Amino acid sequence: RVSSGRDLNCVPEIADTLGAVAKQGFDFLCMPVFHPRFKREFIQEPAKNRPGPQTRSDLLLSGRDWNTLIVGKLSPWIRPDSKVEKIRRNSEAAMLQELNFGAYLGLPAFLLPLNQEDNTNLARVLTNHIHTGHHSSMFWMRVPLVAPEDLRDDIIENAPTTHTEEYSGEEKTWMWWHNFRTLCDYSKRIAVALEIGADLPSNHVIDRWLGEPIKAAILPTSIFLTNKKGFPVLSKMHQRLIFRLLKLEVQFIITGTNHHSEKEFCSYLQYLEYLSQNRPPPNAYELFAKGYEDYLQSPLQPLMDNLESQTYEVFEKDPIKYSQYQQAIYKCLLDRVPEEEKDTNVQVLMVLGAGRGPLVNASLRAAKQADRRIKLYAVEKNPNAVVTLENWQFEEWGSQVTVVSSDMREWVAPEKADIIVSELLGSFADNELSPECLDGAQHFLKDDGVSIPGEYTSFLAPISSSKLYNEVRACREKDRDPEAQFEMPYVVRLHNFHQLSAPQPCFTFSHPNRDPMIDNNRYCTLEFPVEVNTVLHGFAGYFETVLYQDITLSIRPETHSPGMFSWFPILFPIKQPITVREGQTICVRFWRCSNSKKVWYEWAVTAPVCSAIHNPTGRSYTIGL
Amino acid sequence: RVSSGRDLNCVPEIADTLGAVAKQGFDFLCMPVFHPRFKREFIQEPAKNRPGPQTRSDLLLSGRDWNTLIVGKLSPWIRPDSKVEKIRRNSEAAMLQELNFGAYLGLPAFLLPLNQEDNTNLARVLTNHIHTGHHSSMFWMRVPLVAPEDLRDDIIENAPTTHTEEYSGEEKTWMWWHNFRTLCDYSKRIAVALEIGADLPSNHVIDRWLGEPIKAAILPTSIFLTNKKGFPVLSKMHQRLIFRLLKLEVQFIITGTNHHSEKEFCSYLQYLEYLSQNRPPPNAYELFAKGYEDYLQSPLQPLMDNLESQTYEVFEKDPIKYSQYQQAIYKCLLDRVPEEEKDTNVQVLMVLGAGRGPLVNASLRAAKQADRRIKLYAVEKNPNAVVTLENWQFEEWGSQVTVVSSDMREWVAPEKADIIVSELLGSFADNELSPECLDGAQHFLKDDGVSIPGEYTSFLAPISSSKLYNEVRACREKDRDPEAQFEMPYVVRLHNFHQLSAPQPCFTFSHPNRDPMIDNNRYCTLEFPVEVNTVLHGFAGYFETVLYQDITLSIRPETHSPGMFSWFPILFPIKQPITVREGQTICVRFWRCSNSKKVWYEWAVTAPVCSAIHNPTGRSYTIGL
Ligand SMILES: O=C(NCc1ccc(F)cc1)[C@@H]1c2ccccc2C(=O)N1Cc1cc2ncccc2[nH]1
Ligand SMILES: O=C(NCc1ccc(F)cc1)[C@@H]1c2ccccc2C(=O)N1Cc1cc2ncccc2[nH]1
Ligand SMILES: CSC[C@H]1O[C@@H](n2cnc3c(N)ncnc32)[C@H](O)[C@@H]1O
Ligand SMILES: CSC[C@H]1O[C@@H](n2cnc3c(N)ncnc32)[C@H](O)[C@@H]1O
Repeated sequence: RVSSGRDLNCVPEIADTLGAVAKQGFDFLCMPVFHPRFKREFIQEPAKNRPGPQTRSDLLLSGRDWNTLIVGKLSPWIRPDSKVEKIRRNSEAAMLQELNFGAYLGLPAFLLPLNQEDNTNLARVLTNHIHTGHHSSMFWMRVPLVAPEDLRDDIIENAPTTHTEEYSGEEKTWMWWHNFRTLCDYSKRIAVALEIGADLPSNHVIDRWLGEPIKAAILPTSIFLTNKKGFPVLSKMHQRLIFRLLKLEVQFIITGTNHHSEKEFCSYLQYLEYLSQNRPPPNAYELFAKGYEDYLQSPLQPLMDNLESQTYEVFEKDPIKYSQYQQAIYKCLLDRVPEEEKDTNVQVLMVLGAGRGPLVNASLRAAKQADRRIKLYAVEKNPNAVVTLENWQFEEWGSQVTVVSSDMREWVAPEKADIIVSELLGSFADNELSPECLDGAQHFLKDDGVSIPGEYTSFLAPISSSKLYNEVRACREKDRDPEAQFEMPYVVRLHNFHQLSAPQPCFTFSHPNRDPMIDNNRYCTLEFPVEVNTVLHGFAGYFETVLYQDITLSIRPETHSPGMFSWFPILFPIKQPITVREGQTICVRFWRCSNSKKVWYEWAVTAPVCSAIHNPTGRSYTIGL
Repeated sequence: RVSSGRDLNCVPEIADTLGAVAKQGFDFLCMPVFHPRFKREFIQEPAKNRPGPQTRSDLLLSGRDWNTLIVGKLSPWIRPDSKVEKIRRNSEAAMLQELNFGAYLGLPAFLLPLNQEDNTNLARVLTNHIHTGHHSSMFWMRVPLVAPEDLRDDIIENAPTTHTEEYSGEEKTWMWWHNFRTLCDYSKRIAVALEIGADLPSNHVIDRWLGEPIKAAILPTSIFLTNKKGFPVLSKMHQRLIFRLLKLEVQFIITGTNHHSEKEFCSYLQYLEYLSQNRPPPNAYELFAKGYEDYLQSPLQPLMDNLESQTYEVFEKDPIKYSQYQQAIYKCLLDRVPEEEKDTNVQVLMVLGAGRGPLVNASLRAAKQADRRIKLYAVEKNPNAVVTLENWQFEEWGSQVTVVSSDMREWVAPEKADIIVSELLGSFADNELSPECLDGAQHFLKDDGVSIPGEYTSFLAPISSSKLYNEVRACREKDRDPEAQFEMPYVVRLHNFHQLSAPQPCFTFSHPNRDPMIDNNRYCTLEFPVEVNTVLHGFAGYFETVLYQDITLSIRPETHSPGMFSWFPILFPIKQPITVREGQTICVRFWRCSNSKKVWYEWAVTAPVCSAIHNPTGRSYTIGL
């Protein structure tokens, strides 16, 4: 169930070593390419002219074995950031040699340590290697939760351990990582191998690593406790961490000797498997969403575009949503028609944007459970969907449903409606121009008429995700602005990220709109209190909607409708990441803009530092009217 | 074994129709989306306001069934290129409607006819649809081998059939296709469904379709003969055509009613299967190459780049090549050392570019079968490969082989060689700078010394491939010249192409070179007699090499070494396709250019029309010294 590897720094026979590792259930082996102690000279004679082979032969394994089962390791003597110029130059040449041999073998990954603050020259050499030749090999930066200096024993008489709470100082290993990857310009080839220590740090120090590209989690054998049976186990503190890591789907590496000598080495792995099986199983959301983690998708535009059959199909596959619509209409019918007027009053319902007719069906179910009379119109502009409606209407519905093939903003209604029902909401509520459409359909609502939904609100929350930032970056395309990808929202199941502050309401719309000169343009300033250090990369967007009274739908995490999986979150990126210190406020500004042809969003960060205004005049992103 | 479909123009029940088609062994079904006779008005009242559903519901099949099993068809009444303005405008609206419904359903393909010369407005509407929304749906242009007017029966009294040999006129259906796809600007979404007739045309008319994107081959039931048993079969003429088509891996569509009424409809398909099984099986080349058909790859540069382990691995997997090297060295040893000097004379061999040591081994085998003494040097610049050599040398070879880790152009030899052996040849012979390397290694050859290979020649041949042209086109990348992809060669297993003329020698090199001021720059003019009409898209490159005397290696099709699969052909594209009439000569000019840092090729067509000079100053492509 869980993908696991073995870290060794001693391999006397490469073929024999693998066999043992494989027999114990491990999937891969982290090991050296050159002997860790085999220090090499490249400048000074005579040692530079050392004869013989420099390492093992590539022939000792199959190409496939190298490609899938071996993870390389930089030699421990290689120190590119040494103060001694000789050691620097030698380590440079050695690092390139080892990396080049890694590429030669076609290794899937290669481990490099981050065990100090200054890794500038290390970064400079790695970046040079990445921009030389072609390879898909990953680089896993071995970085500890807690620096070695900060988890040493307090056994030096004239050098006591820091017994002071240093909030920023305890987060120092993240800053080592942050600086390294910034120097390397967020290479997608560079990821984290997070080394877990005996004493876990404070919670903030761990939360630091949320939204970071963690590919591996190194577990020393030393951190394992022993149970009554006499086999390796972990603390409740470490258990919760592994449970969190299992959600990120990282690969667990075991390092160090067998301290549980009486038992096998598989026992360590068996415990991780034990934890893997013993977790809360995926709900309807997590089961279905499984696969779309941090996958960027363009926001749907049902007005501008005609949605395909299989786009409507997946919408209809959300029974929670339509049961809510059914219940909303059911309640509205009872409120509008009393018991004494049950069979005198026929309510005129109008589904505005009927699609393949999930609402029409719900409107029929609602009227039947309420026991009230209704007259349905099914307005739909998409002519491909109208084919479905009319086939259904002829076969099933009948003359009670009048299928209209038109734009709701154009349609000349032969009758005014008591209720209008619509499903024109996206991930950011008004991102499908629901305001504009329902404003133009407002005229054929009765003066006392109802709209379902009656209200909707969009929410924003600042996020830190070096993964998602790096994902957006990669959406650069030919023949357009080099930074257009940062000035447009994305529908994405947010997974590897950190929500820096609680969501706050951005834009609200009420239907029917009774404010003279109905203006759908908006400008909203939000101040987000941040209680951690972090790197803002964008803003997660959510929404809530009031269908009728107490019947609502929501994708806001704290009020999320349970089971519903129709709407994924939206993401508004920023061009450049922004540093945020603990105590500082992130201040974002959001505009909703429009002309006669388009609607779009602009946005800007104003605190703690200013960003550029994103998407001015909808240059990078517009929503078609 | 063979992928087959069924063409119907009558589907009374879509669910029932599929079942029957599936039961007969067909993989998919070509069928209408709207009723073929259901003509629709879009302008004039009252018929434009026709009520009811316009076609069947998308719900009648599953999303997956639409996506994999159904191929759409344009309605027969739709004529976008009609002379009547009303019919034009109506057919425009109808064509878009049908295409849009195709996309809605998510059909993998959609058939449109090319049954006349002028399909300009048809092309204009299709191109508009392709550049609207997003879809991966293919468009199969139904185009006959022989136009309907040219295979009609000679039964009109006052209108006799053309009994004149019209070379250009018999190729008219290709010109219909050519014009259509040119208007549509070689869209990768547009392909050919080639309709086979009762009477096949002349051979030239068929050869016309070589190098065209044929995705389907439509076979009417009418073209099938009947055997003694009373079951459908084809002529020997059609058999050879199907055998040719099976190499292209097209999908065979059966159209028309069952003329073999007494038998099942599966019999037609069973015959295609019968042919599929009864073909010449793939040789060592075609077996291994299977997968790389028309796949563009960058030419390897072993000098500039250090080749990976698995790149050397695949080279070593060609036993025919090294057996030839073994035999070449074997012969040279016998010529250089007489029988009386068997154990007095030790020949100094030097493998220049030893890799992981396939030649060294061959040199050992050669000396053993010859029974002569040798002293080996193994010069190799790639330090990753030198690791393999030294491990081998310590374990197996010993002190007889002296592994040198150096550039051959730099290495100061402690002894002059009797033989130098090299493997520095690419697909175009000198494309790996074998001349430059062996020139710089020439000094440590004895005055009477031998080089293996002693000579090599490159060959060129003009080709027509709308597939390969369209493939190169797609290699456009960000942040470089928009047409850089056309000014660089590609290693490609040429499959869907047409060789327009016989290969001719381009560049030749001899080693050792004894011409004063050894200049490796070249300029070659080639005139290729073309005996067909066609569209030149580039130049296939091959090579031959003389290892010693009569021992050779070759990838030139007519003298190809049997079994050898180390070198694929090279392709030099041109920016713009060039029309060539039958009888005209294609005149190409090739330069080999260099400075102190780089070597590159430039090329230009001068007849029948001029092209631009490709790759001036190696702007788009250089080979690193
Ligand atoms: O967020 C989304 N769905 C989440 C999802 C869940 C499971 C799965 F397998 C794939 C995707 C869709 C969507 C999908 C793909 C690409 C874009 C989008 C998008 O803007 N959505 C929001 C959305 C749903 C919807 N329903 C009706 C009317 C308007 C609507 N607007
Ligand atoms: O043409 C080529 N090989 C054909 C091939 C066959 C089977 C297969 F599965 C994949 C590829 C290689 C090649 C492969 C890939 C990408 C580029 C090339 C290329 O320039 N080649 C020519 C070549 C072979 C070679 N051997 C030794 C010294 C110099 C050499 N130069
Ligand atoms: C169920 S997703 C929203 C649906 O409403 C439809 N729709 C959106 N805008 C309009 C409009 N202005 N008039 C009619 N239908 C619309 C879309 O085509 C889609 O079927
Ligand atoms: C077998 S592919 C050609 C081999 O020759 C090697 N080679 C190419 N040019 C030189 C050179 N100038 N000196 C030494 N080896 C070379 C390459 O590194 C490769 O291993």
